[PDB]
Formats: sequence, structure tokens, C-alpha cells
Amino acid sequence: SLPNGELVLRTLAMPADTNANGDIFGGWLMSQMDIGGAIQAKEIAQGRVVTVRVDGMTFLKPVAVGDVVCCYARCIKTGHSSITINIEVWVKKEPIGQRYRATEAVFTYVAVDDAGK
Amino acid sequence: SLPNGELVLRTLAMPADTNANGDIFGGWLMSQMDIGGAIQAKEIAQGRVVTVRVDGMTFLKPVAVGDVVCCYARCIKTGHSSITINIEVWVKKVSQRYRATEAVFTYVAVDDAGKPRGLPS
Amino acid sequence: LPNGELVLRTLAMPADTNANGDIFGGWLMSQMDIGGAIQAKEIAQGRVVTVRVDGMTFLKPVAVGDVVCCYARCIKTGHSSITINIEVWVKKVSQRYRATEAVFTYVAVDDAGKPRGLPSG
Amino acid sequence: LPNGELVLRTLAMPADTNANGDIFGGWLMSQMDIGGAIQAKEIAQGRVVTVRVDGMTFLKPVAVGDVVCCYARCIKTGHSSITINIEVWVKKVSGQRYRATEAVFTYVAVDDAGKPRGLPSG
Amino acid sequence: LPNGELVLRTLAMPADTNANGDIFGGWLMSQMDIGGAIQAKEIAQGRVVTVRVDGMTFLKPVAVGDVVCCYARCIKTGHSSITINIEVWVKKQRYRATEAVFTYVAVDDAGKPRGLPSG
Amino acid sequence: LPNGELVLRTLAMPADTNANGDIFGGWLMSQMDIGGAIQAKEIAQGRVVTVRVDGMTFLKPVAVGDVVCCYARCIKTGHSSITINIEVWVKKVSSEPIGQRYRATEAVFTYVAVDDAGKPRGLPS
Repeated sequence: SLPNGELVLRTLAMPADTNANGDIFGGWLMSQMDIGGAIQAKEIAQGRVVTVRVDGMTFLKPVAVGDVVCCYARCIKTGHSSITINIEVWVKKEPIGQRYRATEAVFTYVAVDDAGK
Repeated sequence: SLPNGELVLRTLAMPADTNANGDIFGGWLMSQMDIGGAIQAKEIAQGRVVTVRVDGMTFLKPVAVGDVVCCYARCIKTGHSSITINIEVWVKKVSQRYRATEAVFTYVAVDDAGKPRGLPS
Repeated sequence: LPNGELVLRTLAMPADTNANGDIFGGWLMSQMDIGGAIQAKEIAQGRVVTVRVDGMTFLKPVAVGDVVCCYARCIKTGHSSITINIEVWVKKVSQRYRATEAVFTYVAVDDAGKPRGLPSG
Repeated sequence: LPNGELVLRTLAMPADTNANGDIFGGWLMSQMDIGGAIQAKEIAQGRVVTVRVDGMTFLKPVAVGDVVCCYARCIKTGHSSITINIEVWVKKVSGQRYRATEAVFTYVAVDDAGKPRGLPSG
Repeated sequence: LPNGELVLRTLAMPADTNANGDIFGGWLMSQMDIGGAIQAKEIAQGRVVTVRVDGMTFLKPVAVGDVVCCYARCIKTGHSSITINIEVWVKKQRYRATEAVFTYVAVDDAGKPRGLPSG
Repeated sequence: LPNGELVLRTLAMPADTNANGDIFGGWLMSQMDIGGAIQAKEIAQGRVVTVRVDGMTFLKPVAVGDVVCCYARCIKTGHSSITINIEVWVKKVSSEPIGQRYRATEAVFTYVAVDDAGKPRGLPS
């Protein structure tokens, strides 16, 4: 019941976002996080942004299909161009209603205008 | 700033979901609603649920690309197997909060053979 | 037997399913919307918009690999508004049975997304 | 004029575009495969698998927002091999009619193990 | 063993299957369309458009979790029509699962035919 | 020409695009996790799981219609733990500035050979 930051994305793990095994593909997790961080940055940049680096990504617990994947983003650095955002991914519900932290990572964004600088 | 029901789904409107004018085709909207509602319905029924009825759907305001679409569901009725849930579709960043869709989705708790089952209280 | 125009003849794909094995009725409603938007665009001979969906019922489940057919009939031809009755009949690939019924409402819109009058044909 | 029976009828969504904005042209092949597979599964009175595509012609291109109608007509059958000519016609709703595709699709009826199986004449 | 240059190496995804569970052959042909259009755009040095597919053969089935390799080899040097021979080899032991002969046409920005330099 | 093994090779598609027209990051990462996962399953002869992603830098943007290539190189083997350096290069620049191949992303990925119960397992050496 207690995630840090603001919930930016809350979706359902579709079976299309899997691997050969059937598991939720981590790649795809990383895509979900890139999107959510770009969201908070776009709130911050007051516009369109562009990602340049990602540090310290950790995949804590696996994700299954049919679980709700909640993304919680919280900004970290009062940087001029280096919009740094801390992103974690929590999964819900096998006993239904089970919350656990599934990803920890530190995203670094850079605000780009119609001409990024 | 409190939504009456729970935010069950929050995604970004991607251009994959467009029409010829440029708004999001509300196929995609109804799918979002049905899934988002199914989540909380599944919270209640403690098993599989099935959409059985969808009434009074209104597309209040249009949806654009690159915007955040938020779905808020609040249950109203629990009958025999029926979980009735009122669903709202809000957009978060115009590019401002407005309700863009409202509807009443009605679900039914089922077994593996698609037939009714009681609601676990 | 089906009344109206066959607007769509499509197959139930796995990509469109849930965990159960049946098609998520997200997908069905998407199909019915496409099917309505087509006839509406014929009537308005231009762009339309889904604005209202009433009395949708998911009668019978639909499996994967079956043919999904939508049958549409206009009922009301308002000033800009086109009302269309849509039904989904499934043919069995791998027998017709109607699995869903709904009443879609579209609106004749122009190129700038604003309502417009209805032609005569 | 439209020779064959309508197996598939759908609308072109933008979800399926290329770089300029046209319909991705393998996707048509995806449709032809499904639609032909339909009449094949009709005849084989069971399941089939695609094995050959001969002489496919892209007569006229297709854009987004048009209705695509697929017509399957059988020509030849083997013990297991089903030959079907497919025509793809466009209505251009967003109502001019014209043929968009011609091809000869060949399928094979397989049993539970994946080997070909027999066909009753009727 | 495989003939030509590898334009695509993609993984068979679940969403790409048919009802039985095999890889959808629609999808295979979809991948081949791309594999051919790549080499067609490289040869033509601009836009191309698919206009014909000859002798497409599905040799062996594919399941999910295999590596799909697309091999294109140009075969005929004409004025307008660019014919490209395409094979698909699957990994998991590599084996050729598909063969076909694609025919493309060089186009301008207006989807109209255009000249070929050193076709 | 680049190092490692080509594990993934795809075309930059639309619908994976942003407002500007270049493909946004994270499809790129989807491809890197995939591309690495291939070679890891080949090497461990069984199931693996991404556990860590190190030092990712977005060097150059990628437009739509360009060829996206993954080259993976294993570097480290633990008892079960596999560290692999993954490279993403673009083969073709749209239609015309053809043959200008350039690396667009690189990172150091960490996967782990696990069983069906997701538990680590020894590595086939």
C-alpha cells in the first residue's frame, strides 16, 4: 500500500508482452519505465524530452501475465538539463492483492525543445 | 483532487490508436475501460469474471496523441454474480483534467467453463 | 437470421484473447465500432465519430479461430447523428450463433472534427 | 467482376502502416493467408497448414480507411493439398470497386501429428 | 548453407501465431516482405514497392522462441522490376524453413515508378 | 565489422515512434534485452532472467525506416551469473545516406541461468 513518488502508469500485463517462456519480458518492463519517466519529465520540461542515460537498473522480482504493473516515478536532482528521475515498478496480485517491488532504477532525461539543446 | 472510484489503469495515448482526423479511436477506449474495470471486478469476485452488459456510454471529450489516459472505476452493485462498475475516462495532460468517457460496465464471476458462480463474501 | 449489412468478416485471433481462451470483448466491441463507422461513413459519405453506445449485451462467449461477422442496420438518421444497430454472429471454423448485440451512435463530422448535416442518396 | 466467395472483410486501420502512410504489404499476405485458410478449413473438414504461395500480384495499392474484401475460390485439390485462388477487392469507402490482389494459395490438411490426411470426395 | 545477406534476425513472438499454435505464415511472409524491401531500397537507393511474389514455399514449421533469419539475394538486373530471391532459416541446429522469390518496383515520393541507377 | 555476435536485427517501425519521428528509447531496450536473452539461452542451455542493466547511454537517435542491429558479447561467467556487453548499431540511414552504420546504444546486461522455479542453477561449462 506504500509506494514512493507518483503512480504514472497502471496497466495490465498482457500475454503479448512475453517471451518464449511465457514470462513478462523485462525489456518490456524497461520500455514501460522509459515511458513513465518521459511522462514526469515532460511534466517538468513543459514539453517534449529525450533520454540519454540509464543507471542502476535492478530487476528485483519477476512479473507474470494478468498482474497489474504499477510504475512509481519520483524526481531526484534539481538539474538544469539533467532531469533525473527515480523509477520503480510494483506489481499487484498466487494470492490476489499482493504488492511487491519488482524494479528499482535511475533514469536520466534531457529536455529537448523543438530544437534540443 | 479525489476521484470517487479507484484509478485502475493509467496509460499514455500513443499514435498507434489513431483515426484519419487524429483523435484516438474509441475502440481502444472501450478496451481500456473494459480491462480496467475487469481489474477491480476481479478484485471483488476472487476469480475470473466476464463482461455481460455495457450501458449508457458517452464519449464526452476527444482524446489526443501523447496524452495520459486515466480510468477510474467504482462498483455500484453486487448481485448474484454481477459486479456492476461505473467507469470514467480522464485525460491528464492536454499536450488539464477532463472526463472524456463515462459508461456502466457489468461483469459476471465465472468458472473455467464460462458459467456463473457466487460472489465471495 | 441476420438482418442488415455484413460490414466485417474477421477471424478470432489469439493475440486478442484473455487467459481463458476466449476473445476479450474489448476486441468484439472494437470490431462492432469499426463495422458501424463504415456504414456511417457511407451514409455521411465522409468522417463520423462514435458518440454513444447503448444496450450492449455479451450473450454468448466466442472462441479463438471462429469467424466474427458484424451485421449493421441504421435506425435513426438525425441531423448529424447516425444511429446503427450492430450484431455479432459467429460462424464456426474449427454454425452461426449471435454472441453480442449493441446499439451504436455515430456523428457526421467534418475534416476539423466538427458536426455536419446529412446528405441524401 | 468479383470471382469467388467472400471469406474476409475488414477496414484498413492506421495501426498497419509503413513509412509514407500506406498499408504494410506483407499484412495483406497475412489476410490472404487467413481468408484462404478459411475456405480450406471448410473443405478439409478440419485443420490445415499453409505450404505454398504462387503468383501473387499487387494490382493496385491500398490506403488506410478502406474496406478490404477477400475472395477465395478453390481450383484444384490433391489428397491433402488445397489450391485456392484469392482475389482482394477494395471498396475505398473513406465506393469505387477494384481488384487489389491475385494469388494462388496452397494449403495442406494435417492430422493430429502434422502429417497429411485423406479427403472424401463429396 | 543459407544463401544471401541477412537482412532480418527476429525472434518468433507469441502474438505472431495462429489458432493451432504454429507461427502464423502470414507472419513469415510479412517478414519476407521487409527482408526484400530492404535490399530493394539499398539497390534502388530510394523507395520501393512490393508488386509480386513468385514461388513461395513453406518447407518446415516454426514454433515460438526460435530465431528467424532472413536472407536476400538479388537475382535479376532490369530496368524497372527488381526481382530478389529470399530464404528463411530458423535456429533451434539451423535449418531452412522457407524459400520464395519477391519482385519489387522502384518508386518516387508519389508512389509512381522511377528509374534505377546501376540496377 | 562490430564486435560480438549479431543476436537481433530489426527495422525501425512506425507505431514505435514519437511526436518528432525518431524511435523513442525503450523499444531499443526491448530489443537489447531480447538480443541478449538469445545468446544467454544458447550459452546456459536453459532459462535465464535479466537481473541487472548497467551503464546505458543513448549515443545517437534512430529514425523510422532504419535497420536496428544487436551485437551481444558475453564477458563474464559466474557460477550461474552471465554478464554480456550489448551493442545497438544502425545499418541504413532511411532511404539515402546508405551504409553509414553507427552505434546508437550500448549497455552491459546481466542475466542469470535459473530453473522453472526461477531459482538459479549451475552453468554448463
